Amino acid sequence: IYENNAYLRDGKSNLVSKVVELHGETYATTVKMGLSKTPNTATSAKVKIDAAYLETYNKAHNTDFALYPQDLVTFANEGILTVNANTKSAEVEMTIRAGEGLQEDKTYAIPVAISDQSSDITIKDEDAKHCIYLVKDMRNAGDAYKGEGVMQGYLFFEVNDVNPLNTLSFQLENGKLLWDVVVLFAANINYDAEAGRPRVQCNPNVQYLLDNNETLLQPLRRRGVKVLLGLLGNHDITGLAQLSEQGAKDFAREVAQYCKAYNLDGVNYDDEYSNSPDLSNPSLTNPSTAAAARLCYETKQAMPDKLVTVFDWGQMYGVATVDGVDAKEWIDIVVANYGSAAYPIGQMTKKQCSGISMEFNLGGGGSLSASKAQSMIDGGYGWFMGFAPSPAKYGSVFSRLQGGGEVLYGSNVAAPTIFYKKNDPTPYKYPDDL
Repeated sequence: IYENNAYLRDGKSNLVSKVVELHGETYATTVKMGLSKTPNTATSAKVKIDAAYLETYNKAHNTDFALYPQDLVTFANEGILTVNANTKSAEVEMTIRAGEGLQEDKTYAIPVAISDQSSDITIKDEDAKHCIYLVKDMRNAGDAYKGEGVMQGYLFFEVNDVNPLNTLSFQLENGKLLWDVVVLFAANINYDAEAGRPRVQCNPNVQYLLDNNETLLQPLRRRGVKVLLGLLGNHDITGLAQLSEQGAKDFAREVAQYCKAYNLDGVNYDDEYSNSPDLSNPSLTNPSTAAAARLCYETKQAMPDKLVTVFDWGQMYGVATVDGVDAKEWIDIVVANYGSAAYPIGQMTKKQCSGISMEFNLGGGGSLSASKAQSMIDGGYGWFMGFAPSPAKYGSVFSRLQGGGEVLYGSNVAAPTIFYKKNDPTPYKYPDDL
């Protein structure tokens, strides 16, 4: 009864690891110490930046984040945590100021530690002792940023056929880009017989985009769009919901390597098209939501600064804890089947969920109308999803985007004037050049 365990997390998000995107000169939050038992009148603690922990953290995650300039990070009240006995917690305000001279497209780290805690508090390990902020300066990349807390767009391109530069065809009347996140659908998981293990396998269209990311993908990222690699099953014994713990660790490492090598922003996992596993292979296991959750968790551990997202399909979603860590920490966005809204699990919120999914090629899932936009706002949803737009179908696609933008952003989606052909960086005139 006397063991009062403490741990640290970001107070606004309740995450122990929080990615912060700076769109202005300051970002304000709290650091919160949570307690497992009611404190007494003498309970006390402070927080401090723990620069030495960054080496330990980078080693644990095989990352290379630089330390955010400590002069830009300030705590109220000398970092002393104000204890709230009634809520088993203690908090202090922290402000992150945007700085000059720090390198573009680079994630910096603020490791924060509990310090000088009273002896009635137990800190089990170095994980509980710390939380971490992963900071990216986005001040120049605001075209996709439509405001703090607005609903955001999540778009899949079938890159076998359609150039993802067509993201730029979708703007509000004020020029803001509609689609905050785009997915290159899809690289595959497949069995490598010579290696006896699953691997990422890219068809020539996916591979061409990755090889040419500087001309066909990075222009999107310059304007604030997050570009994710889609992963999908592909008709062999391997699958995203049937890797063993070891297989998931190995596959997560490969996914993170792809996102680093090609300067991408994360992954979408879609459990479809796999066949039954060979249960004799140590990299595989019985297909299950538990195996899918393991892969998501291990992927987040390998790229904590990047998005781990799932299509709620097959066995990809539903288990809410891995190794004692809640899904809030390792599912950033979940999108659901056409005609449904996604739902949160664990301690996730609806801000991590799609409120609509629109199949732009086949027609299902409804429209982002004014009424639907307001319904999703009322429900607290964070995302609207679209799948497989193409210039040849822009008439239908944009008809399904009428009205919603005024509700979500105060600016309706504009008629398209530009489109891109497959593998071609040239902006063509829509519709004249079709």
